[PDB]
Amino acid sequence: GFKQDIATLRGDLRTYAQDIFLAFLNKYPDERRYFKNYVGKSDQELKSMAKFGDHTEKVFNLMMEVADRATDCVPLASDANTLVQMKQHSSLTTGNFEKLFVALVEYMRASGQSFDSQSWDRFGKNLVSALSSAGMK
Amino acid sequence: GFKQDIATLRGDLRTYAQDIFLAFLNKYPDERRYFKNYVGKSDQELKSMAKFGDHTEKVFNLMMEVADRATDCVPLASDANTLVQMKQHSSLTTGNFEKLFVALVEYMRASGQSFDSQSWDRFGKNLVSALSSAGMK
Ligand code: HEM
Ligand code: HEM
Repeated sequence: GFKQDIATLRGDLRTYAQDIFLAFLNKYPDERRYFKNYVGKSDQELKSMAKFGDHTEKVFNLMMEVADRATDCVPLASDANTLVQMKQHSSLTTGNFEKLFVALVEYMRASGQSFDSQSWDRFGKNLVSALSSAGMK
Repeated sequence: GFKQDIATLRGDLRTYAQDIFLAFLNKYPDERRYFKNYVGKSDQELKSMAKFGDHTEKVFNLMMEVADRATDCVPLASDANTLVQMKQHSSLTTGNFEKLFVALVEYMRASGQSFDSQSWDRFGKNLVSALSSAGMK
């Protein structure tokens, strides 16, 4: 279930984080504009750039902490507030987060593995609700 | 405290994992015999290897999960059993684990960050006890 999926992802967090983040950019290529240093770089080039593996791992670490603090896939409002208030997220809207979760769920469904994809979709939906409540447009 | 420290480490895991693992190898250089291609290299050479940082991160990803699943610094027996049964750990004894935790605690005490080093000492001793209860020599 969802708690085991947090353990699966955490066990190899850097690999999964890079794979899901690239699935997100490759499904929604216009999102790459937010990461000016990733423009024009192949997947293997990105994995040679310190900030790429460090960015993706730190993003997914925080995602897993939010996921683990949730109850029945409902995240804490304080965690949504952290995400809205980050200076790096100041220009984003909830649709940017929707796209990330659509890509994450698609990745899990296409994976060899028994992720609880439905729970990740519901977690993403509940997180988007919380982001909106916390002020994200 | 210990639970916070798990979050601190996870928030910069590749850096901390490498630094702690290097502290272990430098304190106990003959432990390199269990690994491949580490001898004859300085810290910066190790960090630039293809597999070194990734290995440390997989180790620390799992270590942090074992810490997080613990209650009062007591690991789950099932986590000890997994560590004993891993083929990669087939030749180890509990003394190898004790040395890793001695180096980890020394690193935390010497760091500028406010770790609960005594709880990590206790966790390591409890992990050694659980590894022995699970059959490691
Ligand atoms: C639940 C979802 C998300 C989480 C947990 C998250 C978390 C983070 C974290 C922890 C950082 C800082 C990493 C560091 O210390 O280097 C960061 C930076 C950033 N985030 Fe997010 N993020 C999320 C979603 C998004 C989305 C959907 C976008 C845009 C489409 C985005 C755009 C950015 C940008 C542009 C940065 C700064 C990149 C840089 O400094 O190079 N984030 N995010
Ligand atoms: C709680 C402490 C430890 C944890 C959490 C841990 C975890 C791991 C993990 C996750 C792997 C890799 C599994 C894989 O992806 O293939 C691994 C491999 C390995 N571990 Fe440990 N380990 C610990 C302690 C130790 C100690 C103390 C030693 C020896 C001094 C050691 C020796 C090895 C070796 C030799 C490998 C195989 C490396 C390779 O072939 O690339 N481990 N460990």
